[PDB]
Amino acid sequence: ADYVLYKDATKPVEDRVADLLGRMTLAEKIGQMTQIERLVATPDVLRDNFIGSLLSGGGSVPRKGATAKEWQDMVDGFQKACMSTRLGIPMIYGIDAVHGQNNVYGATIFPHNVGLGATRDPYLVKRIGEATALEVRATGIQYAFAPCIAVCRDPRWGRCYESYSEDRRIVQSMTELIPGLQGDVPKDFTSGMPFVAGKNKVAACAKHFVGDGGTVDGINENNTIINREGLMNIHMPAYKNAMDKGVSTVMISYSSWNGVKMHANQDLVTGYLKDTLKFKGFVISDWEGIDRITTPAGSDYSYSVKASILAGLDMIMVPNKYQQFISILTGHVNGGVIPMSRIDDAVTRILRVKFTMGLFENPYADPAMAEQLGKQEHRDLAREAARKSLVLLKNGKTSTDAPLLPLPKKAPKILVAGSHADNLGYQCGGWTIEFQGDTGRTTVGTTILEAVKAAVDPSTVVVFAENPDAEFVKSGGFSYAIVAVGEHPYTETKGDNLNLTIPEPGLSTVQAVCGGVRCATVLISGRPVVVQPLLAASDALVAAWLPGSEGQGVTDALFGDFGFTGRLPRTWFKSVDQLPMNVGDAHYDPLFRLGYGLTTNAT
Ligand SMILES: OC[C@H]1O[C@@H](S[C@@H]2[C@@H](O)[C@H](O)O[C@H](CO)[C@H]2O)[C@H](O)[C@@H](O)[C@@H]1O
Repeated sequence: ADYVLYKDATKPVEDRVADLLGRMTLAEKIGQMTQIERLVATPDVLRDNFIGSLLSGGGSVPRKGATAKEWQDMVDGFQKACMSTRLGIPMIYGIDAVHGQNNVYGATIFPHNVGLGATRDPYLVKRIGEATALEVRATGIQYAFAPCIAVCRDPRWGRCYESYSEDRRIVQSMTELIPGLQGDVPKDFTSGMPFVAGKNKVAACAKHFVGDGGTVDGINENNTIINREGLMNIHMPAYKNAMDKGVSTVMISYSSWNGVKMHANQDLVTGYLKDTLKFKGFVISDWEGIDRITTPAGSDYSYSVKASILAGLDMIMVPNKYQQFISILTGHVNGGVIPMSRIDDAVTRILRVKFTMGLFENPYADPAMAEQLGKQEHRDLAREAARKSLVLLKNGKTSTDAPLLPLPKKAPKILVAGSHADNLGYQCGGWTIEFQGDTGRTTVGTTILEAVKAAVDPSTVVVFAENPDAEFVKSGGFSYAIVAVGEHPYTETKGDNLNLTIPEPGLSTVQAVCGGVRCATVLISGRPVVVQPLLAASDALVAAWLPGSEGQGVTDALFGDFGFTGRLPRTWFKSVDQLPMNVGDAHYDPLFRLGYGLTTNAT
């Protein structure tokens, strides 16, 4: 009697989309296009404004320490409001699950993308995508703002750790995260269509379109000083591979191409991504991306709305001032400035993702999935990934020396030292707990010190000293030392030291330690950093990047349970005065070339 085609799960997605679109008011349409922060959401807001999507920005959590069920209850409360509208269109909830479900207490934290590039293992990255989707679904969230497929062309960029590599081929290969997060696409799949397999997978997001990784100094306020190819060659290809793997959404960059803000760039968003690549999912803004079309940002929000929607963006991450957005856009459509065809295209795309992913069939969280969060099998995977990410840069001071690594697990006494030896926040880096990352024990995990204590023979005495002086080392009777130092957590605009030198004490600790006993230096960083003084001091040196919560991945290689296999995914500069300097540069003069890495064999 009361049949409604869009609510019929047996019907084809396109039919469901069209049936629903055809019923919607303009307010219902513009609501779909609006994404708001949970911090501004209430049930009445969500219902009254027919809101399409919610997000947690970095650090936007229901409480410090919240359990998976607490996250599920939050998301469900929001969903129940949305399902109570006239049409009952479920909202999609997005979050930066960029190295695991990293805003959430107790989530597995995977290595950041630069370390994953070092692994040269696209199947590992697929499996990480699979584990990440389960952990995101543990918390009731259906949508992850990953992968970042930036090709970072200058390591001074404060997001360079979110790029798999300066080499776009490695970036292309690591687009295998997408079918991990979303499921593998059907055999006969059409490139550009969105895909999510169902309730145990999440929608993905290739970001930030396009050229976010491009120069100038290093990348980071910009711009892309490059030209067409440049584009087509360096910054664009991985978006094609994302289309081939059915990425559901694409997020637009704050940056500009050829002097046109990407958030206003009709030629690339509509002409290229939609009309040439045949992208059929939805295009989302970045956070206040549209505001930033103007200078200063936010100084003509009317124009920001007009320019971004006519450029072809589908959903706007407002994320706070929803009233202004909805009002202005309504005014533009009522005025004829933005045609209903454009609104209908936006809403078609949003609904196509939602129907395709099963959201109308499973709008609510699965309580049985809660135990996926921090699940030990996922931690085992993260440990594998961290170990594979490590690049051995030095293993002996001279060609006559015994290799230091692998270290013996049995020794009378050993020293673990350095600012980064017992600091889980530093080992995870940015985008962890959140947004900027943080220091100390911010989540469940294993520091380098705890990993050493868990590895060594019971007879081995392990002594920790954060910053020991030279005498302490010389008098301790140590067999060897593991010293861990490096970068503090950061991002694009915060904590990003463009001299690329590690904070002190870091070098001074390595010098004090290595001056007294054979040492293995573990460098924790988002990128290559000035290294020669650390190399000169150290017997062995390992670039561990930002390995995440599973510090036993580091000890697994240090003590020879597995061999070192990681290879540099970036060029290691001799000097910052060289930069930018990437593989293929005219004057390519690296300290270590892209692909460099020493190996060991398992003991
Ligand atoms: O968290 C959602 C999106 O956020 C922006 S970064 C943004 C920053 O530009 C703004 O000034 O402040 C916000 C505070 O969290 C940041 O999210 C990021 O650029 C995206 O990668 C991300 O997915």
